[PDB]
Amino acid sequence: EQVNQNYEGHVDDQSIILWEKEGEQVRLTVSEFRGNLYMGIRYWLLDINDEWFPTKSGFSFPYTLETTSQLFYAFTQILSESEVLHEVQKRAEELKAK
Amino acid sequence: VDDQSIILWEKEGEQVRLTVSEFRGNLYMGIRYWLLDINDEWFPTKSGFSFPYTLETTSQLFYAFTQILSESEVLHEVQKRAEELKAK
Repeated sequence: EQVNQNYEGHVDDQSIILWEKEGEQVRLTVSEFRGNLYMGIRYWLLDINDEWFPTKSGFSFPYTLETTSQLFYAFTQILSESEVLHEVQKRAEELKAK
Repeated sequence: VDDQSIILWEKEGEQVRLTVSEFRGNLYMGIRYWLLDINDEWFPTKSGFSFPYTLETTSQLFYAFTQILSESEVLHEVQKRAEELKAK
């Protein structure tokens, strides 16, 4: 149960693109390290041939029922208070197929 | 004003916070590791990410997060626990 300040020693089990900034790319990542799962953002970087290379840069924290349930709660709460949750969920289901 | 800060995870001297903050009359959402300095002042480390708080960015994140939970086969269980957290 800990926060990681990089991805040294981690192996990805899932990776989903979020977005990019001049060829630094942000992927939502589930990784395994030291017997435990973590969720976070791993950075992929462009080479000069315009291919994406996974790096060891990013951060993560534990991926458990507790942390995932707290994030789902906190994130949907912030969206509700902003009064946009329904539109965000519709757009997210759109993003699925996509 | 529209600021939010909710703790996602913590131990003594460490927290991961989900935040919305107002910068240049514009709103940004982030998930970020915060630490204590030698004076027990909280500071936001570089171990985090921040993005414009917009429909496009939040929807992307909601979709991706929901996919990972589905692949892990725990979406329903998380949904149920999050509902329970609403009460408390």
